[PDB]
Amino acid sequence: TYHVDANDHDQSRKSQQY
Repeated sequence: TYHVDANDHDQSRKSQQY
């Protein structure tokens, strides 16, 4: 399963996908 980390990189670490 591929997650897309576009805005989550420095403020938080929890990848997801709508």
